[PDB]
Amino acid sequence: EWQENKSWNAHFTEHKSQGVVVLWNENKQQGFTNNLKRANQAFLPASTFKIPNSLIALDLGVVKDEHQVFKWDGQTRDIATWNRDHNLITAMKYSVVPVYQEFARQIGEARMSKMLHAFDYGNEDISGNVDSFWLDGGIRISATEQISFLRKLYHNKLHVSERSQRIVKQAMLTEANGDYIIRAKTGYSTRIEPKIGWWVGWVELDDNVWFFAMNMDMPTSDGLGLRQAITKEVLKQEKIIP
Ligand SMILES: CS(=O)(=O)Nc1ccc(-c2cccc(C(=O)O)c2)cc1
Repeated sequence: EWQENKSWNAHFTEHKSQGVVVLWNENKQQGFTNNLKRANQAFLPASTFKIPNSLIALDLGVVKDEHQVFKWDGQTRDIATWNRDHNLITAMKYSVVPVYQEFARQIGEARMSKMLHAFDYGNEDISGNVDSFWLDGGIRISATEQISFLRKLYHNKLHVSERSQRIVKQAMLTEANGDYIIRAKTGYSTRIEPKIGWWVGWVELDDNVWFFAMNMDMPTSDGLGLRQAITKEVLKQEKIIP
């Protein structure tokens, strides 16, 4: 069921980094990773939490649809793309934390906790501040656990409406061409050691789906582009994308 392929480590070491890629072949129900241990180590989800957060916000009516505009609060932040109005699509695209912090406040601790348990999401522990627990609270999730959650979302099996799941998968759209579609979400965890980057999602092919979840050491923001680059090198090596 699970196979370890340490040859992928070359893709990390060549960039003087360390991390894990986890792949799941949906048709064959087989998983692949370069590091079985790290594949099952639990990290802060950081902005990958915008997937479950979006689902919950939509299903509870906190977010009406993917067109609703969340006005900039007028507080100048250091990420320029955050200092503007957003909808669900652009808020996902630019990882607009303050928009999702307000979602969490409106969801509230009780419903957030109840929903993460229904999702079987990570350690399901929202201890910490309701508007930041996915950044510096007690919640943790592994790369293999990200896959399990994403597979439920792909199949509309999470305990929210089909509509909520379709909208979030639309908002997860990252890349599409004649060969594949990638739906995914990046993450960047800095408040609790070790600092890491995430990229989780899936690759849709004509006749199969490959789920993926990777995290990697991220001592500075200079390496953030390696999250996608390393994942794609693994995908290319396994002949999943040209
Ligand atoms: C480059 S910089 O401007 O020096 N600092 C900086 C840049 C980007 C981010 C960020 C925030 C949320 C999510 C993500 C993500 O990639 O998923 C990235 C944080 C700090």
